[PDB]
This record gives sequence, C-alpha cells and structure tokens, in this order.
Amino acid sequence: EAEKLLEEQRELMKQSRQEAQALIENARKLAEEQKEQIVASARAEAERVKETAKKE
Repeated sequence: EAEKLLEEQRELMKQSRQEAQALIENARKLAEEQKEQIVASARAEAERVKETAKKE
C-alpha cells in the first residue's frame, strides 16, 4: 500500500508541474494581451485627439 501512494502521487506531481507551466504561460499571455489592449487603445486615443482638433 505505501508504494502505490507514491506512484500515484508522483504522477499527480508531474501532471501538476505541466499544469503550473501552463498556468504561468497563460497568465503572462493574459498580461501581454492586456499590455496590448492598453497600447491599441492608446493609439486610438492619439488618433481621436488629432481628428477632433482638425474638425475644430
């Protein structure tokens, strides 16, 4: 009985380590996308000021 626990636990650790990798990569990607939304938006804002100013 002790050994099985070890074998199931090691596999569960190994799977968890892949999940952890995935989590860190995915969470950074979300961050990266957020950094991008803020810049996409920023560019947009830069265009609006100029356009409104020309219209004026």
